[PDB]
Amino acid sequence: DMNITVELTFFEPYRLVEWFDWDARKKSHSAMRGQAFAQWTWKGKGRTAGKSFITGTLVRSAVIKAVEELLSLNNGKWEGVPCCNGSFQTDESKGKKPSFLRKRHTLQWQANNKNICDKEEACPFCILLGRFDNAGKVHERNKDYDIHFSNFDLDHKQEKNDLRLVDIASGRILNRVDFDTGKAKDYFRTWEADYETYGTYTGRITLRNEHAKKLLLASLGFVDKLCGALCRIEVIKSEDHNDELRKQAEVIVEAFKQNDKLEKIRILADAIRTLRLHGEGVIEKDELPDGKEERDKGHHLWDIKVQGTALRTKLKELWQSNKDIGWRKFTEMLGSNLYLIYKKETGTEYYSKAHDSEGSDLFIPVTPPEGIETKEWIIVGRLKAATPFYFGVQQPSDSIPGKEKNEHTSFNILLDKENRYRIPRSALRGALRRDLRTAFGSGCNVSLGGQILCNCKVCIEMRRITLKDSVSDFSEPPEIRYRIAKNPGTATVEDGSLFDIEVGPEGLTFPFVLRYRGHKFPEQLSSVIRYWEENDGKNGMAWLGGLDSTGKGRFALKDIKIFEWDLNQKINEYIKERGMRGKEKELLEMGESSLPDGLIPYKFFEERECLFPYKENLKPQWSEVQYTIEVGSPLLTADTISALTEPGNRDAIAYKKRVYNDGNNAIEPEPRFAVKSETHRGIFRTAVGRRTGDLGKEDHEDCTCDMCIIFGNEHESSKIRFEDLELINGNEFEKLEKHIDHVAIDRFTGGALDKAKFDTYPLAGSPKKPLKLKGRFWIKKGFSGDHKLLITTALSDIRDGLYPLGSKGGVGYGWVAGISIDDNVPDDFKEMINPINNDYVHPGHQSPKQDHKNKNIYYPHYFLDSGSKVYREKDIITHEEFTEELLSGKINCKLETLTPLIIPDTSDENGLKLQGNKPGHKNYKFFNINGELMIPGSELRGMLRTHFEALTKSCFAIFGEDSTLSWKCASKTLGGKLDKALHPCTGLSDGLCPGCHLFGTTDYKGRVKFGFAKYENGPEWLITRGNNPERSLTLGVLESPRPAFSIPDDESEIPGRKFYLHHNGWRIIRQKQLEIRETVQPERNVTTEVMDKGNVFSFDVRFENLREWELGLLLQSLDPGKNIAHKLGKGKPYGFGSVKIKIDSLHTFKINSNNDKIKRVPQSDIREYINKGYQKLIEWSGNNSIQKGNVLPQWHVIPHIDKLYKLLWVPFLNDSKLEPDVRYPVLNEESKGYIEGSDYTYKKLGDKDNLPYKTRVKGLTTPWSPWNPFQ
RNA sequence: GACUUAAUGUCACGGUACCCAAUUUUCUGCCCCGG
Ligand SMILES: [Zn+2]
Ligand SMILES: [Zn+2]
Ligand SMILES: [Zn+2]
Ligand SMILES: [Zn+2]
Repeated sequence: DMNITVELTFFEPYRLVEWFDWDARKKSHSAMRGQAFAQWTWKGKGRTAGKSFITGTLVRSAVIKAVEELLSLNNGKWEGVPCCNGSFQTDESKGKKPSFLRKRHTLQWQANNKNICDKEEACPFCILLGRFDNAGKVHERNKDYDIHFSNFDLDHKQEKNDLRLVDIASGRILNRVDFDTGKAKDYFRTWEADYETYGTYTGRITLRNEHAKKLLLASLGFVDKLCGALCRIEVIKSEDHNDELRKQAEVIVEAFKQNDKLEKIRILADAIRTLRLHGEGVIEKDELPDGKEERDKGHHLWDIKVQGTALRTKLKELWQSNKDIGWRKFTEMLGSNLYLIYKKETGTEYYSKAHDSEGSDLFIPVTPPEGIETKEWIIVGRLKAATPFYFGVQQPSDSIPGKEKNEHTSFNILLDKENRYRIPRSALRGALRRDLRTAFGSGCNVSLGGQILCNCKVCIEMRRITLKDSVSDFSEPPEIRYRIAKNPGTATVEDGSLFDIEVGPEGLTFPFVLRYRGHKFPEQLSSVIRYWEENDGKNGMAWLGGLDSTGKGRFALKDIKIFEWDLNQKINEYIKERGMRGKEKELLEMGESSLPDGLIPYKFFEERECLFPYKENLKPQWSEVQYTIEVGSPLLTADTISALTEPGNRDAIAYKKRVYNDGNNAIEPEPRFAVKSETHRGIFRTAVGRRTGDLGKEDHEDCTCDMCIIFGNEHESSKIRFEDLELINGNEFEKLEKHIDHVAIDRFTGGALDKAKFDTYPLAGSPKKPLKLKGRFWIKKGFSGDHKLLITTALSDIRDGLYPLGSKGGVGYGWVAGISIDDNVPDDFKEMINPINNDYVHPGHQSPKQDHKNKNIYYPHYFLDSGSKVYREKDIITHEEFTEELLSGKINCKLETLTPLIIPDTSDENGLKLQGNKPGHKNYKFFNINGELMIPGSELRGMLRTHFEALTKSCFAIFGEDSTLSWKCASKTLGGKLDKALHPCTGLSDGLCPGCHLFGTTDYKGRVKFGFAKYENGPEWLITRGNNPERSLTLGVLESPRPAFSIPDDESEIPGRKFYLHHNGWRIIRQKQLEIRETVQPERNVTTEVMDKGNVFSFDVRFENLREWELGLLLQSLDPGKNIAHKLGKGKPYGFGSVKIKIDSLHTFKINSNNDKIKRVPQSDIREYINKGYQKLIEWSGNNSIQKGNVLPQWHVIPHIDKLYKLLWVPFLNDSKLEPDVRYPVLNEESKGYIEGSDYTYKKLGDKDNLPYKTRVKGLTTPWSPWNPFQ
């Protein structure tokens, strides 16, 4: 008649449910599913606090199962006393049914006890069950119980007032995933409780018989699992912060709304979250980025005024008032509040069905054979992340335990209470179920409402496997990864399509415990373990987690050890050592001499090459394709959040990662550069969908097209999985990142647009030192020949260079030069992977042709005036497919310098090292990446775009409107002086001009791409004798262009575009270098290196989906004939920078045809293309008087082409005697270098006495007209 | 103690928060007349 005080300790997070009695339980679903959990009852009016307990019937059922298993292991005999096989049935007519009904099978044995159990003398099993006693099924009192299990209360160490549910539990949503489609069918909710603080329960067991006492104390140690967690049973003797931060976030959102800058709030939200990865000093020591050289606007977003103050000072005064909650929680709370306010402003469940019907109430005895041996195996090891991982969870403030009742774009990761990463038990068990079903070949879909247990092989083996949840030793914050969408018609982004996820680092380690109780170790479980384990040669293939299409959640199994318990002979040592539950960490570090007795190492573990479920069902499941991209251009994959946080006022930086190391225990100090898996997943998807023509469909629900079979949709998972492209040779570079700055040039003034300068920081890729990125993807088994051909054609299209990586690909960034494929790829993928002259001589102007003694003086820039008519096409050519009637290919071109050329590297303003003395003197070098002279692609693109726009009467694409003239003030601004048709194109509703249709706009991608030019041949470095380097001429003064000379009254609107003349005026700069370096201030001059005439550069132009006349006009704009050339670079009024482009080759491909080939496009078809372009220009003019035939075209029959080609005429080309004199005037008769009695000042060309304003505009409009003796 | 179980019968270690979506489109580091 003695009592036993028992203590129950958990080692995993257990499950919690609400308490109802018996009938309110049947009214509910979550309570009926939630039996055999830990119950929770409320306390007091209002549902905030209560207490948790575990009922005595649950502990009774666990002990009864343990007694039955222990008596089955010893054939119905414990410590030499025999016992019968109990009773587990109740007749319905005599008494009621016992409130819980068994569906599982009960173990039996042969009764060899030689008696029959009655009230007087009973076996130990019948005493422990409670058959022959009083108080059955209707409770009266605690006495007349032979064995009594009391309730188990939470042994709260700090039980002072109450326990809140949000302090013990945390809600979570589980899932059910179909095997074939990979999509969810239904979901349900649970409550998981903490075990480190609230995991000890205490209770009392009362007994009135000692024959039961020996077996009961033996069987309390064999209970291994209760309420969803591994257990051990022993016998002993800040809402105010959220409210204040919510009101402050409302103030921030309204202040952004008043400036009409609401869309930035989303950006700002994640920026604050990224601030958890740096210290608090980035707010305390004002290390946030500032803007460029403009005091007015300040920064792009950190200087938006909120209640009269900037955002950085508001952040400082908010952090100064919430110092107690820590830095990380402060940043997360502010970011989550801003995201929820933005989402508010912008704007199924299945539990196991009831069985109250006929059904079945059966009894299934199973008696195992006598000579069997039952053993228990334990596998211990570590799990190491090979990729980033993601374990999804619901949003906080949507999963709060007490209250449960527009899709989100932000997603979070699963963490513990101490902010540690967590592989839950359910995810590991689901992945083990999936791989075991693949290993067996056949299994069932899981049925929930069941009266008979499933008899498939997977469900047989999964009822003997016990796992354990894992947590790491890492607490550092996650990273945020971003994804967008792309409109396939315009090749731009779609608004409202941005979303982000939270990922953890690669290299992290987690513990791993598995237990299996049975008669023999299965072949299929060992095959799955060997499929998960990594060795030399083989990599791991454990796909846990939930973003596997992007390659997130590939783990490996390191350091496996398998131990074995013999339960038929050493059951007492198992009972004593409690199965090493909770001490599995010590098994990995124990030697073989310190093991407990009864646990031996298991040496008959099957090797990889002898397992038969391996090599037939698991290894051919996924096939690997590894490759190496060789990129010979600057590569820029933008970050857009790191640029807002790291100090150094950069605009676009490259993408980085964080990799955890395991030799030491911290993250690696230097980060790794990579191209994300999402980016080249989208590259492959667009590359397949353009050739098959499936991107044009507007809907993809209930589809079965090719890109929905390979890449999946909303109803099936993908058969192709991508990984990142990491840089492998970024250590043989010096200064891997390179600073490149660009600007926009106004078309009327010829100078830079005010505040349009931007800068990029791409990685230094050169054609003689290229970047090498290593990548890999996985293909599922079951692919046909056509789908393999589609993927291989996409790989060959990446290799040929149609899809550049990253941003700014139209100006030459991220051009793939090659692809190499290693020897481990299967043989099908390896075997499927493996003069022009224009001859058009323009008759030049007769005024610098009839003089021929060089006495005239001309003006160095003139203006072109095509009047008002622009043609805006409303049917835009789309990027969705490769159309059959259109053209696509590449042009290889060469560039030759007729005059010296200056292309500066404007990063360093002291690169020739001359500012030690003469401080404030800008001096530059030539443009180079890694010591190789290059010309950027943006310069060539802007030159050709200005020529194409002036040829075809296009709009002014880059134009300054806010500036106002003043001579006396003025009337409306110089944006209002322009005609309405010449304004820049905005939107696709009103159409597009020819220049904006070919080269692009903000809402439509261009169809031409210009590459970087490389130097290859000829001399270099025009040498001057007396100079501090032998290179590096010192230039003159290059002052800002003044538009008041061309509009000299309130009338007389804008005189068109501005072009410069070709002359050898650099000779007089080269001669008087001593006159230049003395007597002009060094803050006004620029010193820079020059290249001589005769150097050859080479570059490529790439185009897709062009009509015939567009390619004709492009080939005409590249090489417009003899005696016509272009202007490029610095110092164009002084004569520097005349280039001539020769077309070396033209290739055109047609990939909608039978075979994808590359032609050579002979001379006859090129002449036909230029002729078609000329006929299109005549049709746009309207003059039908010019006949149609096979005559070589005379472009000077159109007036504006004649003016344009007079402006670009090179007179000194064919070794003729003439070279004109081109120079600006010199203010007054005393200024600098006046020439006696020439009268070439601005004092005489300025007033309305020597020439009125009309003839001045007349002289600035007509090309090459002499200005000395004025005519 | 009660709050808070019923007792000859609890496979909820009977269920992967899973699935689809390229941070990108456009822009020549350029340039002479007065205060
Ligand atoms: Zn008995
Ligand atoms: Zn099954
Ligand atoms: Zn489809
Ligand atoms: Zn336009």
